[PDB]
Amino acid sequence: ALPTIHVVTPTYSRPVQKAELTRMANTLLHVPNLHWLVVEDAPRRTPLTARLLRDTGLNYTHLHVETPRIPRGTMQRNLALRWLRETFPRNSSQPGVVYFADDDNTYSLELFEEMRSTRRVSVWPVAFVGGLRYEAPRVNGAGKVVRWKTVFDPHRPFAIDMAGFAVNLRLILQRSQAYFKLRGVKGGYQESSLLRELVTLNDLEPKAANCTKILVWHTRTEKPVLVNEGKKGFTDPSVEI
Amino acid sequence: LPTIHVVTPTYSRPVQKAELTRMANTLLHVPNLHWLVVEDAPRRTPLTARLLRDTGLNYTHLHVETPRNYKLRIPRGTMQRNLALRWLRETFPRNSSQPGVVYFADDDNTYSLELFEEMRSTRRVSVWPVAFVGGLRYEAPRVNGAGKVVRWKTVFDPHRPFAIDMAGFAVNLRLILQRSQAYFKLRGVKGGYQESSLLRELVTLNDLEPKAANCTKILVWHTRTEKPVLVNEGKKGFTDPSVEI
Ligand SMILES: O=c1ccn([C@@H]2O[C@H](COP(=O)(O)OP(=O)(O)O)[C@@H](O)[C@H]2O)c(=O)[nH]1
Ligand SMILES: O=c1ccn([C@@H]2O[C@H](COP(=O)(O)OP(=O)(O)O)[C@@H](O)[C@H]2O)c(=O)[nH]1
Ligand SMILES: [Mn+2]
Ligand SMILES: [Mn+2]
Repeated sequence: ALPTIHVVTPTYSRPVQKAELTRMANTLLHVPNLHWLVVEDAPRRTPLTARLLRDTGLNYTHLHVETPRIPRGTMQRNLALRWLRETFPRNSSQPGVVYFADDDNTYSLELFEEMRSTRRVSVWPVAFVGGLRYEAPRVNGAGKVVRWKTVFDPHRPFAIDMAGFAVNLRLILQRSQAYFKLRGVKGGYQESSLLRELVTLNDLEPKAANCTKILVWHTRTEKPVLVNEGKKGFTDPSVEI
Repeated sequence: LPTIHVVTPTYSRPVQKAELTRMANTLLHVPNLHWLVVEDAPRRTPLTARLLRDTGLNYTHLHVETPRNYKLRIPRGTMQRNLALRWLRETFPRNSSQPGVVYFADDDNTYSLELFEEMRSTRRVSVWPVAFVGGLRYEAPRVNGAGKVVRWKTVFDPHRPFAIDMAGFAVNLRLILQRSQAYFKLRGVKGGYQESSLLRELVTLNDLEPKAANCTKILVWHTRTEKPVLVNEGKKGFTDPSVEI
């Protein structure tokens, strides 16, 4: 009966990739009824990702689509959306929640417990976004979302980061043609390009104690210095990192 | 199943809670693990106190402040790791005869679950490859056909006593208790020699135990977290300072 959380994670090949997927998987391993939809930004599925997913024992679906200034991960998230629509019928009976989780963010276990009951669309505060310690939806005493507490373009339809919301799968299946915009995308308007088609502000479900707590962090990982590898390479290229 | 005492120095800064959260999420999977968190602060912070309590992990919350003066050549977390070493020696009798292993795990590295099982059986000192250190994709101990470490595959000072990162070795607890005077060198330390300063007083190259498929696999990564941009907070602040992040 517990709704399935479909975690959509775009990823790509770069030094820290395996490390990111490892600590993310270590977090996800704690979450019951979780389906990890990993979409690689590559011409084909890589063995590094295939083996890592296989070895976790997690329930996953491994897809891939290569990106030919559109937001990072867009075509990959869109592929996941189309995959969901091709896999689950509009008015199916298998309850689900969809969450777009980038591979470098930090997620608390409480975050998933909060989003699991999503009826339409849920929202919550996200740390380290918009040049602030955290952005958060503005909720009134009645528990309704009435605005957004941000500095960067506070009046966007939905001034919230990708990691700050989840959508009941039913809405995704019903609005079969709703995808993230990649063409005319404005600064920080991609989230709105999708949400605007799915739900209205007043129907949002505020989580994290009426959006007063931070349960997810927009952490970024520093690029490793590989200067000592030289032009010829020092370490064994066949050793996976 | 020997207890793994994970020594983790930590300090207050924006990404701290997130770092401890994703590290805790990994550690929660490891059985018989004792998390020795040592805060670089004058007193135990409520943030860390609450987080540790809520994880459900077996832990000991300690603290020692690295003199402000010292932060203005002393490696980060040095006094904190030494505090843990002293705590272990004051808690476990020299001849404790109690199975245990000590591992110094910084709060920003990435750790695989397999890593802990590799180090759990350590009899003296075990070593393994570590990604993203020494300006390389990874540094790895070099082993001979006899199964002994005979050197180190590194570009930076590969001929030092122990050319290895803090995340690349673990020490048998009994050895720590036996060599009661062995601590990390506080200051003066030539860059990249801190690990050797301790290890040289604990073991010889020949007594090292190579792990991670005879040092051919990467099970731990020296990842670093970017500093969050808080420019929009302004001088007087924008967000509520009471909200814990
Ligand atoms: O060429 C690229 C760059 C990023 N990504 C992924 O898309 C998301 C975008 O995040 P990243 O650039 O961290 O985003 P930022 O934190 O810069 O907003 C992450 O899951 C990445 O792994 C991708 O698929 N292809
Ligand atoms: O004033 C400080 C700076 C760092 N640390 C901790 O000591 C270790 C040192 O790591 P950090 O500088 O990342 O080390 P680096 O990756 O630079 O080697 C980490 O566990 C930190 O949380 C600390 O206790 N106090
Ligand atoms: Mn990111
Ligand atoms: Mn570090």
